[PDB]
Amino acid sequence: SMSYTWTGALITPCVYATTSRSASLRQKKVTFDRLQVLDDHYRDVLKEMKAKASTVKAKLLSVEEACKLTPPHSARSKFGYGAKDVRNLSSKAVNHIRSVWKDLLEDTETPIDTTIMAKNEVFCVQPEKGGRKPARLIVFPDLGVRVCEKMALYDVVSTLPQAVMGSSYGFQYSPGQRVEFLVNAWKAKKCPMGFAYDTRCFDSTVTENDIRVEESIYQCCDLAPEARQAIRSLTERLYIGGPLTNSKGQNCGYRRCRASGVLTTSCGNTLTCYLKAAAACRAAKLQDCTMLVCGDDLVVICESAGTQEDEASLRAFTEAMTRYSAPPGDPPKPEYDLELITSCSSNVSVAHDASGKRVYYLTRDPTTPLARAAWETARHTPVNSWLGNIIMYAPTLWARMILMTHFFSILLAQEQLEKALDCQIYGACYSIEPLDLPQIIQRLHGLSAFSLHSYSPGEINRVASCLRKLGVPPLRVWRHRARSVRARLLSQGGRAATCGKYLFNWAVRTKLKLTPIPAASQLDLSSWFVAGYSGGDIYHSL
Ligand SMILES: O=C(O)/C=C/c1ccc(NC(=O)C2(NC(=O)c3ccc4c(C5CCCCC5)c5n(c4c3)CC(=O)Nc3ccccc3-5)CCCC2)cc1
Ligand SMILES: O=C(O)c1cccc(OCc2ccc(Cl)cc2)c1N1Cc2ccccc2C1=O
Repeated sequence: SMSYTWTGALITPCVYATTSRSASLRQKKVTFDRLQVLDDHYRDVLKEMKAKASTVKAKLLSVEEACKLTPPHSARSKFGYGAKDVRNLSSKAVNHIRSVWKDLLEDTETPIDTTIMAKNEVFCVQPEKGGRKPARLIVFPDLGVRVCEKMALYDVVSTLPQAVMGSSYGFQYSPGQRVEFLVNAWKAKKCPMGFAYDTRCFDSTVTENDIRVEESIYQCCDLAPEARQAIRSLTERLYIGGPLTNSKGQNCGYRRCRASGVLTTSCGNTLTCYLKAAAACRAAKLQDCTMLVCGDDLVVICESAGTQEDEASLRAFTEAMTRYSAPPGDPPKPEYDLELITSCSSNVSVAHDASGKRVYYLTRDPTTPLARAAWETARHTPVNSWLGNIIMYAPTLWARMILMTHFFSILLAQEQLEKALDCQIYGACYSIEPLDLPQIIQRLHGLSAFSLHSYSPGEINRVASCLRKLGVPPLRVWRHRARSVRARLLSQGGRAATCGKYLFNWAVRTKLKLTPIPAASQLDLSSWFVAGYSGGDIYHSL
């Protein structure tokens, strides 16, 4: 069937920001019929996955627990209440949620309505490698339905992926754990070869059968009867497909593929990508595979069979993925250096700690992080990508020297060091106080994140070239600015002094011997690197 059907009604509104004006261009790309052919490899992997899902015991969340996971600025319900009413457990909000839950238990077939919208994302004007990328489309059900999804499936999507995929489940890893996983996988092979596999419009390639197969995996959990019925009804009425309504309440058409804004998007995508890829690995006869899956993002590390054999095994892997309805965007290329693999937009790099000991860390091209941070300094945004980049890329040269320096100077000037800010980590929203950044960084990357040096010539040149292209002052200016930011922070004592001492130790003439932060141990990061929730409408306050 057609991934989408369009009435022609417009997807109306809610260096450059992506808008609803480019929606037509995205719609054309994501609209196609799917041809899927399953085989024995696919069926074998599925049974193996279900056998692992069978160990999971999932709990039904109470209305109250589901309400607390709702972001304060989550889209308002069309039934007369908003995210604040949900969080406060208001009568109107709660009564409506209960009527939605009751309807899921009673009605097993009627499709549930969804809103289609163009996402507003910031990208950098690259007139060299073509032009502007069209807006991604977000498809999501009403607030009432989203709270019900949490009651039925929050525990499932949070526990089942790890139980099924084990060490292959990418969302269980902090940045420090992810780099360690990739390094260990690479070092475990006699002659390693790795590749990233990019699926063209993954959500659109997800068939109705894939969504049912995905439910068959959920159904292996020990579940409460109402949770079991809610999952059965949500699959049939929402996950497999449904009608699309624009922001003006006009009918846009229909969807028979993955909705990007449902609780199960990340879990469903990860399970589907893993299933198809593990089966394709067997079809291609790739030897001693290690996979790392994050939604539609896949990395494979295996034993090289020779350069021509590897090129042949990758074409075979691609042919199998195509049969499973997961054709590629760019065709995959074998890599023989771990650093040359880009996965989840990141690459492994090496640096040294204070004692000259080798330290692996993940980095990326800083153009998009810098452009987005420039947009965020210019104007207010719901999520602060600068903060998530400081958190995730804390050991990088660019995040330490530019992002930490710039934003700490703004926070000092505005006296907003104590003001909690929202940021996204693996699709979940976190309200974070910037004064807590040293404790966060020590926990995710280790104490050495504050003492890294001997950055590679390639990394230094990529950062330096980027600054020049974007009209950002050179590294020497940042060192000078960080010294002043640091001095002001030190003079304040408490957490502010800790930010100064730890975050800006790279800036000083004579580096201080840094000791572990005592408050870092008592920091509750239990919900941080457990699962992915892209489009899942999840919130946590640290
Ligand atoms: O010795 C040498 O050879 C050169 C010396 C030199 C060169 C330029 C300066 N610039 C400045 O002082 C000013 N801008 C900045 O001091 C500045 C700071 C951050 C900037 C950022 C981002 C960096 C990441 C955090 C958010 C802010 C961007 N741009 C920045 C400029 C340049 C800019 O204007 N916009 C963009 C656009 C896209 C991406 C980045 C930028 C402030 C007043 C006058 C302009 C200072 C010294
Ligand atoms: O962007 C996403 O939603 C996303 C999706 C899949 C896998 C990811 O991380 C996988 C990874 C883990 C650690 C590192 Cl150092 C890089 C990549 C994602 N990341 C990347 C990111 C960078 C900065 C702020 C937040 C996020 C975030 O959530």
